[PDB]
Amino acid sequence: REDKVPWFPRKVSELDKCHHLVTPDLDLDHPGFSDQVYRQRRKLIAEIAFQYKHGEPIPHVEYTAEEIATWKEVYVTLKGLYATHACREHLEGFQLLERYCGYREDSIPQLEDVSRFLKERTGFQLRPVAGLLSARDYLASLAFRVFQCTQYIRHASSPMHSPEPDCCHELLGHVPMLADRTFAQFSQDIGLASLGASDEEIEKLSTVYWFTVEFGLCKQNGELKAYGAGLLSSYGELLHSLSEEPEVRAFDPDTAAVQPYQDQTYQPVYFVSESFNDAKDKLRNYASRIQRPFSVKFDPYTLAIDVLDSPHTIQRSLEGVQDELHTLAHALSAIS
Amino acid sequence: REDKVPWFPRKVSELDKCHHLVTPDLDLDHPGFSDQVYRQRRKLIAEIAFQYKHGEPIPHVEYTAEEIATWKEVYVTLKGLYATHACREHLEGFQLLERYCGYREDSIPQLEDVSRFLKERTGFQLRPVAGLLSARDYLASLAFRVFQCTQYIRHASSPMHSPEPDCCHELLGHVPMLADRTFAQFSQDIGLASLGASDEEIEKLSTVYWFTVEFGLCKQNGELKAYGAGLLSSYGELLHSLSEEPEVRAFDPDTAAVQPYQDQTYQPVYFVSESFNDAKDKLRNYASRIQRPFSVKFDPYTLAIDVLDSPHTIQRSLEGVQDELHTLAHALSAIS
Amino acid sequence: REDKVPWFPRKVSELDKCHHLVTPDLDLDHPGFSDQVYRQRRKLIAEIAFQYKHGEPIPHVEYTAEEIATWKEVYVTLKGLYATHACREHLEGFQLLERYCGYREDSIPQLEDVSRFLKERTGFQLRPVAGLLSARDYLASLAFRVFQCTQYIRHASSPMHSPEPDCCHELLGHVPMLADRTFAQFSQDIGLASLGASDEEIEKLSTVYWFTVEFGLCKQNGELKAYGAGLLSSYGELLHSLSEEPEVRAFDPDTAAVQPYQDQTYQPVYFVSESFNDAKDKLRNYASRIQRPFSVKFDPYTLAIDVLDSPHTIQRSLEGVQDELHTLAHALSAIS
Amino acid sequence: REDKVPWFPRKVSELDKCHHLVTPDLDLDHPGFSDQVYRQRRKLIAEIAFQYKHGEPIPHVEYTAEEIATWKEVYVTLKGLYATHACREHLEGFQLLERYCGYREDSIPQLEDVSRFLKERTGFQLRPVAGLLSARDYLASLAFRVFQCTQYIRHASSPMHSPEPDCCHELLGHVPMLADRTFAQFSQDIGLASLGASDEEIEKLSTVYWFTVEFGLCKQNGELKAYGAGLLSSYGELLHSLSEEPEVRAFDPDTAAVQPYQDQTYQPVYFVSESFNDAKDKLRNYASRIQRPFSVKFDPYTLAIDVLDSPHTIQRSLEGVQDELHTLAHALSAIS
Ligand SMILES: C[C@H](O)[C@H](O)C1=Nc2c(nc(N)[nH]c2=O)NC1
Ligand SMILES: C[C@H](O)[C@H](O)C1=Nc2c(nc(N)[nH]c2=O)NC1
Ligand SMILES: C[C@H](O)[C@H](O)C1=Nc2c(nc(N)[nH]c2=O)NC1
Ligand SMILES: C[C@H](O)[C@H](O)C1=Nc2c(nc(N)[nH]c2=O)NC1
Ligand SMILES: [Cl-]
Ligand SMILES: [Cl-]
Ligand SMILES: [Cl-]
Ligand SMILES: [Cl-]
Ligand SMILES: [Fe+3]
Ligand SMILES: [Fe+3]
Ligand SMILES: [Fe+3]
Ligand SMILES: [Fe+3]
Repeated sequence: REDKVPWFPRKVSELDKCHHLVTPDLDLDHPGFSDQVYRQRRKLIAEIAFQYKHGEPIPHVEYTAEEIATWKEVYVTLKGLYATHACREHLEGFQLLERYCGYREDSIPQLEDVSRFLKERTGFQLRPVAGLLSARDYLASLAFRVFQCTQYIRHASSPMHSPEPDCCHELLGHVPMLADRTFAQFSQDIGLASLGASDEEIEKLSTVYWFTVEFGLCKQNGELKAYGAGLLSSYGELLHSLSEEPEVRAFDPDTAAVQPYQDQTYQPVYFVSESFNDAKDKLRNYASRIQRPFSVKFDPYTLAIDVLDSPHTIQRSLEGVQDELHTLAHALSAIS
Repeated sequence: REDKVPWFPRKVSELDKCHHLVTPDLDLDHPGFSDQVYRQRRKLIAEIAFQYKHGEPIPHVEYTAEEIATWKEVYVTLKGLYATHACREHLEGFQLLERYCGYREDSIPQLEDVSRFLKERTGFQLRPVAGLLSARDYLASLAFRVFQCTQYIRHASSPMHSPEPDCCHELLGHVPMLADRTFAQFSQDIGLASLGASDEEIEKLSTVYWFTVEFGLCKQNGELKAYGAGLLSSYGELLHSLSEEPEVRAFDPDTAAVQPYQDQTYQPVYFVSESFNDAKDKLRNYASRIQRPFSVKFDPYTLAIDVLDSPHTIQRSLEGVQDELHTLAHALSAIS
Repeated sequence: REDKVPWFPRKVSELDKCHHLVTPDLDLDHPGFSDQVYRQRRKLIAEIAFQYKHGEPIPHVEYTAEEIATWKEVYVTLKGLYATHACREHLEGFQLLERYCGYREDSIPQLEDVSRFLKERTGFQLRPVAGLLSARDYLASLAFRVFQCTQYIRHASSPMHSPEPDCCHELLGHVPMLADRTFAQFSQDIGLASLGASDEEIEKLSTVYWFTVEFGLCKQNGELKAYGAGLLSSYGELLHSLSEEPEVRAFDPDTAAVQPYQDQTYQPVYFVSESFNDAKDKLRNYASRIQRPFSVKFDPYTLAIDVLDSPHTIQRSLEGVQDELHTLAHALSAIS
Repeated sequence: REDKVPWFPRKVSELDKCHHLVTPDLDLDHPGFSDQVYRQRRKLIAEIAFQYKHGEPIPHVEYTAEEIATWKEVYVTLKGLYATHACREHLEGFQLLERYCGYREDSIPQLEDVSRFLKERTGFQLRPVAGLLSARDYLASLAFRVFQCTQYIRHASSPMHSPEPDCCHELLGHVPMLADRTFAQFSQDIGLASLGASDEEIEKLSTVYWFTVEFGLCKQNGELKAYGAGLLSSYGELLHSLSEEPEVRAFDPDTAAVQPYQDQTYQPVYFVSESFNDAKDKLRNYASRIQRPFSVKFDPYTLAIDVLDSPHTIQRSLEGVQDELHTLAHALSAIS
């Protein structure tokens, strides 16, 4: 998109430039395309995204009673499928969100309280987004453990179906899995691999993401469970994903990277990973075979990207690893 | 101070409880002890500390022209000794503060702009503090790479001498070395080692800190240089520390831990470390011999402290280390 | 077989006690069961095994012209299938054996020259064995990178078929793959995992070995190839293993561990591993789920087994690993 | 000595070429220079060295009663100083040699039984040597954990003083410390660093060796103790090294590398290391600053030297390290 190696952010601060790329207003088919009070609600909300700068608390939004209404429905009815259809990671994270983030049916949660919660749990943070970002910019944000998150609710007339990602989909579909350590790392890895990759590689990556983060399945105690946000936020797709109707293939980064897909109707094919550690390993062997004359490694202390393109930059990181192994050597003597 | 193992913070968020412990108002000897306009200035300022909660931008302070005056003097005259008396780390960091943090003689820098700068450089952040904290609480903050920092200027009548640490001492004496990677880790290590240690161990640790962070010397290209904040912020002590008057001993954590010291007059003894990597190694072998039935390791993604007190918690950290070694294996193939 | 945790060797020297367990003389069906000159040849040969002590050069055997004859046939005719049916590891190793170990059609190679060759190539060594050892003792030897190897040739009347493993099967079927680094480690891992395991676990392990080391298949450039010794030493089984007749399943340690099998007729099922690094990882996750209150790690400097059953023994090994990471840190600066 | 980078052995097998470089027959001053029966004894013995090939058991030597006599004296009288003058490592190793290697006053031990013992204890082995090798060849042998060892006894007329290293000096002065893990690694490190170094670097290295392996002192429980072989095998030097007569300096690889020394009279200067781990670290930082465009790492499975001169060869070693960290991760779960 940019050069031989497209420009990519190296400082979390630079995500402020990877937002300049969106797409607004509704289509004919949309639930409130012909509601002017709602179109006003959206512009007001998007505006919080357009004004947001890395590092500021995320502006609260005062939700109207009907907005809270649309929320109460999406919530209650998905709540009912989770115990049977959701992966253990999602139940664990949804319970913590309830215990410390006021997740409940009569109140929409505020992004800043959720971001705070993710930060202390996995280091992930939210950034308010106006709606659908470029593939490269979205994945680039995942690289800093930053989730581009929508703040506006879907139109109240069709609470059970929402084309575009809304806060219901973000808060009930994505956020909970992001509270799990292994999943959080899997997500960042996808963004880490995307950094400065060709538009084609970005495309393959978006697709791996689609078939995992958005619509992935996993097996636990030999039962099949959803973990994809697009499934955890859709009453109908959730039932169908565990049914006998679609085909389910072993998750393999290369097969998934080229599996085509559409987005209006339910998925006819899904990929099951055996465990997140397993899909994480498979995904890294995959970005490994990615043509690149360097590699990147996240610096969690500075929220920066270190480019490893020489013996020296690799040695510098190695030192950090050697410090850590020292600390573990000491913990072994302390515990006897 | 607390129990068999005194309570210690495990979440950066908990530093909000390790502040409840201070000491205010001036003494007879102090430069503006008998200035009521100044005593008002201080109470107003301290108040920003007392109100501060982890995570909020640090309130700017509008400095009066005379305050900026006291600053212009401390600044200009120490500026003049740095090229000859300061360690390379301090010159490098002071230059970056000037290039990106508006360090200059006619304006006092604001804590929030400095904290932002440290965060992107080494992961350190500032927390406004009302003035002298307990040893345990101060070292406990260093554990999360949080520097408890004073916001008020010293009384304008004696700009060249300041008993208590003031913003001049913090911003010109400490901050610059904190922009260096190895020093930043050395500092956090001292706080990391202090966590849940006996009051006696805290005492030994405070002393190691005194003889290093506050008044340490190091050798570079076979010349002796200051890096201690108490030296980098004191015109007179700086000259004397490199003179033929005091005695300088090799830095050794055990000897320093029990070297007595006073604080009204210049130091008669200082310890020289060979390199910060060397003093860092010496200091970790030292907290290693510290009686403790566990060990701690910082989680930079969550700003938390992981207690390593069992094979399982050690294995969990090891996994993070194994992830990293994987990334480095990949960077080696990418660069051929 | 022994106690709560059966006795296992901890020093390579102790393999001298894990030989006391065999099985001699032929059956009706065997090619020279009714040849008394041959039965004499075997007893003489076995005797070299029965007398062998760890560390002595392996006694040469002067092969008779007919023995060399039986060899010339097995050789030449398998030689003809290797280019098309063998894995790259086997071609590479067979070429090195030819270039430095006098592998040729008119001379049977001597164990001591082969052991010497393996020692400098992968650290593996041969030990002369009288014929079929207990599962535990054979796998226990693999733990020290010691291959229990037969010295006697199969009866000259049926050169194309040999029930028991003979030197043709050992030297042409096993040895070559043992010259490959990854395979050598895979083999030792199986023995490492067997150490002090229950008889049932030994049974599962023998079976994993059967379906890999003895009859495994792998895929390379999307073609299927043999690497199992039982295949590389059998003209007929080799053709059939790559045919459309048997079924080939993905290699999975758990499935293979319980796949039944017979040994008189060709295999109806085989498992394909994707790469030896992949099967090696799969096999270690497998011995990981093995019930054991310790773990073992090989000490290559002393040819001993270190039992890791406490924080301290794990810390001791960690130190060796930390030494190595230091050496690699240095090689990074040296190469710039 | 050889080229831009002098040839160096990469396979233990190649030490057979690093022996072609010696120096025989006695001087006027020597205890039996004018004894023709003894000069015959030596030539016979040297001959075992000249004929020796890597890997063969070392030929036993049948010691004459007077030879055993000279031995009984050197032995008994040094035995008497060890409890008070020797480092703990030497006492521990001398006790093991007595318990398993028949070290006693009335019998000279045979090299092959000692080599066997060292091999199972630290991986070190002995190689019979005819007497004083070139610096590069001797250090090059230490790189493979091979100690070039003399087999002939010193002339019976002066049992208390021996110019050249004899088997008394080798077996009582060196061997015991080589049974200690840390010391064994320190010794190999010196040889590892010598590989392909300039003649000048070899010279500095020989000197570090002199002041450590041959005449080093260490401190234990705040007492000073000998560990240098030249001290552990000399009644007189041993007493003097711990006396108030010579000067003792902190061990520092750079200072020692250029400290001059003579060999006829006792040492006027010695260097004390704090612990072998400490001197080992100091020595590696030292070979680190050694001008070299690669680094070497020992392969214990093959007794070879891996040259790390590219990202790829470093990655290959890293993999071995990553395998090990995996094994330790597993031992942590097994022990809970
Ligand atoms: C939150 C909102 O969906 C966000 O703007 C975007 N999401 C996604 C995206 N692209 C992909 N592939 N997947 C997403 O979830 N583009 C941007
Ligand atoms: C910034 C201000 O000096 C801060 O409150 C404190 N500093 C220090 C302290 N204690 C020690 N030992 N050293 C300090 O620099 N107590 C608290
Ligand atoms: C070399 C000879 O085949 C050797 O005695 C043995 N081989 C094997 C064995 N057991 C198994 N499972 N696999 C072998 O290859 N028992 C002992
Ligand atoms: C064992 C005998 O002393 C051996 O031949 C050699 N020893 C030594 C040597 N060179 C040094 N520097 N140190 C030794 O101990 N040259 C060869
Ligand atoms: Cl998992
Ligand atoms: Cl440094
Ligand atoms: Cl492979
Ligand atoms: Cl030690
Ligand atoms: Fe989504
Ligand atoms: Fe200070
Ligand atoms: Fe076999
Ligand atoms: Fe010597």
